[PDB]
Amino acid sequence: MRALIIVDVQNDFCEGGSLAVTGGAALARAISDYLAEAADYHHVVATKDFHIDPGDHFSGTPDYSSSWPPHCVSGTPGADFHPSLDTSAIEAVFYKGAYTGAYSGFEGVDENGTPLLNWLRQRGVDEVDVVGIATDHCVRQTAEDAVRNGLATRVLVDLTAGVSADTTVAALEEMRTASVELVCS
Ligand SMILES: [Fe+2]
Repeated sequence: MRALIIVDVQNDFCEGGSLAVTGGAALARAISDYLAEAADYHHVVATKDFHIDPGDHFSGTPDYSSSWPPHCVSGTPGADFHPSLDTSAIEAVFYKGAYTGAYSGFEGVDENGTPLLNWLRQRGVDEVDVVGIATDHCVRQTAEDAVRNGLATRVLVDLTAGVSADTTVAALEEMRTASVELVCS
């Protein structure tokens, strides 16, 4: 009935990465050891940005709004899980963005055909907690898609890392107005 969804906790989104979010490395290890304390999840899954050829999504002259420097490229280290981050508990991985810019974990597919919402409902999951990077981008988008698709949804705000303070505030407010619950873990 309840699952935890770990969003985009990848090398390119941590310190050193092409799209470094300050606090990313620290956040990977805070999520491990949670997982070790509580817990209380019927299931645990992760999502990954994973680009083979997404076209205009990448640019040499990026605007950090619709075009980005190359990141999470298939066959490079940027695309892998940050090495903090116990992977033991993770039952399935959902990849999105192979040929396209992706905005939400709900665009991800696992290694057989399977889209995220399908995998969850087949297991009778009806409520989700969301954690990961970035609060103001893919976390926000994944949380509001969870609610659009009929799931009861929390974000564990202490277990997210956002890009900027001003945009993180705007994002937390839009999440409440969409009816996501914002709590500490
Ligand atoms: Fe991307």
